[PDB]
Amino acid sequence: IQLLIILPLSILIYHDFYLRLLPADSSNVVPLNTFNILNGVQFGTKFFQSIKSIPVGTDLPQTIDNGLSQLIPMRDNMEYKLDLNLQLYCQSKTDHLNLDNLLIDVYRGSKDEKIFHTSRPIVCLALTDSMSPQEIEQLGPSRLDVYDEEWLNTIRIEDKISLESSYETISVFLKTEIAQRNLIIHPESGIKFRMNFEQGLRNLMLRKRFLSYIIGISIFHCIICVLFFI
Amino acid sequence: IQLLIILPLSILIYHDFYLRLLPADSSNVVPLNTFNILNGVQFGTKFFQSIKSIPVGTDLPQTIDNGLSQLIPMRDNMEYKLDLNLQLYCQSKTDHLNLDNLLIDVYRGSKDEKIFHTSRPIVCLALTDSMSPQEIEQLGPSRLDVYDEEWLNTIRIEDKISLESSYETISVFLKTEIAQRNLIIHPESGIKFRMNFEQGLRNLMLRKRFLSYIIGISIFHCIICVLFFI
Amino acid sequence: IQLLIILPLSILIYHDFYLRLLPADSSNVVPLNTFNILNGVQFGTKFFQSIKSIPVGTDLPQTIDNGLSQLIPMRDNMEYKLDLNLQLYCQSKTDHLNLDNLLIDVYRGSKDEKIFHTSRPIVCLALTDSMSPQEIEQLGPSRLDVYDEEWLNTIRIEDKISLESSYETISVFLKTEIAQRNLIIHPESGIKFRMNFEQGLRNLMLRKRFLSYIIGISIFHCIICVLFFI
Repeated sequence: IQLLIILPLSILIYHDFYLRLLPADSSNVVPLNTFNILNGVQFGTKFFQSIKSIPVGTDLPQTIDNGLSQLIPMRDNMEYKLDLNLQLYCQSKTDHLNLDNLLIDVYRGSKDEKIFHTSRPIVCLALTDSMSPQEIEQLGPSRLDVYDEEWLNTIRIEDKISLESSYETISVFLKTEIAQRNLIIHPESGIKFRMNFEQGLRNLMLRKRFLSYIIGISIFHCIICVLFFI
Repeated sequence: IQLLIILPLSILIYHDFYLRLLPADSSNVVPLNTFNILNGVQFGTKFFQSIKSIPVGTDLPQTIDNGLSQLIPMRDNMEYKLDLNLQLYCQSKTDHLNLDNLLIDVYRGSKDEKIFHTSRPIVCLALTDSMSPQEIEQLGPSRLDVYDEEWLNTIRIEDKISLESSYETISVFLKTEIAQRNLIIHPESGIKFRMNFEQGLRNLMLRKRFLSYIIGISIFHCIICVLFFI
Repeated sequence: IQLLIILPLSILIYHDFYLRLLPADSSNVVPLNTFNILNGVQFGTKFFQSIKSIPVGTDLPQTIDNGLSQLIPMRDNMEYKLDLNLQLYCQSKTDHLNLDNLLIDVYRGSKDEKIFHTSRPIVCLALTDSMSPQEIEQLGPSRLDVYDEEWLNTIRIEDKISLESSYETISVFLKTEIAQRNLIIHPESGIKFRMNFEQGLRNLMLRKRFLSYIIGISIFHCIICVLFFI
């Protein structure tokens, strides 16, 4: 097994190539905890946060995942793509309708213009719902693990929202169209701001960072093996 | 089996290296029993405790796990990272909503400034919940073992709260946003205060003490074997 | 099988060594039956017993396990560590909340100063709880065996309470913070008073008497075998 000592020399150079081609400041994950929350009844919940624009050569800071309201940093003359990663629990307070429709509306700063709308059917927990002991044995003994693997509504929206730093505010509206529910947003829910590169492949690599490392470390094995043949 | 008598000589030297590089006073676990408890209805429960600052060369004492209110000792000119280890049982008194959201708020001593906020979905015990005999056979015969492995809500927050000894008081707020519940905090719940070292690897070793010993005693086997080859 | 006749000569000498190094009067188990019981509603149940101090060379008596109120004998100028072994059944009289929190408070004789506080989550029997025939087959046919293996709340607190013989009275408070329950204390529940030796290893051997015999009789096998080699 001589492949174990040479694979670090491949992963290090691939990591250096990835950071050279995709800088670390090209993507920013902004959790919804860092937004401002406005709860209503005719619009659901509102996730609005102002945008701060910094000039070139200013070392774009990252968003601290501390749950505090922070301005979203974006490069001034740059166009960003938004990846909405939303995980939430729906809990029926009334009418116990087990399946509902979640309305997702994205606005930007003549008051606010809507730039994205979508619907996602979501399963909602009812008081009559019970958890069988078969699910405990298979889906992990922990009740929270069973709820996460069974009732957690995961909503991913990538490469569909375009935002410019010239706009001052961005708002996200979440509403259920059938009945009022208790929406528990998972703390890992957030919006990832990606720089939209014109090379095409870089945008795909940003969206698939985990898959990109696997493909890169599997495709450098031919470079590793070609020096063996010579 | 000649490896059994030489492994103590490796674990002893690795322990000496660990204590030389990470002193025993670099981390302090302060259980929530040693805080002051203030129970409300508009903020939940409050875990506040004053800070005592001692000068250099004063032999930082540890926190006695006796459940008595003790001041938190921190070095004067040192910045500490807080690891919140929180285990608790949620028990529904009313409305028997099986899943709730726990709000964790951390303050510090112009009255109090919030330095951390987060949410954690938690499972709550209801009166209709029953424990199947299948869970008794698999998750240990003891009822408390089944509750610990099934209903205990474990919340770990590491490397996200930064505290300075210049501040006098630190507060921790726990609240459920949906309904009022009976929160039974596990006696092992507490906050671990770690010194933030600038070397980077030392901070990682403090956070992963159990894993660090395993890696160290597995990586010294090459030093053990190299003297065999010579 | 010649090891069967020589192992008594090893266990006898190890027992003699244990009694020479740890005298028989170095530990005293005082069951809670021998305390005085005061039942309240704002403090739960109170386990208070006065201390008798005898001078040196007085042959410290043991506590008779007869359920009668007896003074606790401790050496005059000696510091004792308390090991609280508490087994109890919780039975819900009202509100049938299946899980509760037990508050343990230890005082000593300006009226009484608290020296230890802790909480232990305990499972409580409800009237709706039923015992499946599967548990009868596996956890012993006897109903009391199933309750002991399933519902008995075992609370062990060792090496956390320090008491001096200069104090006259020691009190133990047991209370459930959620609801009033019927606490049935197991007759074997009690407090073990250990002498705190400065050698460190003796304190560990007192706390692990059963494990200490096993380790000692397994470590004297090398002394047994070394005379075979010579």
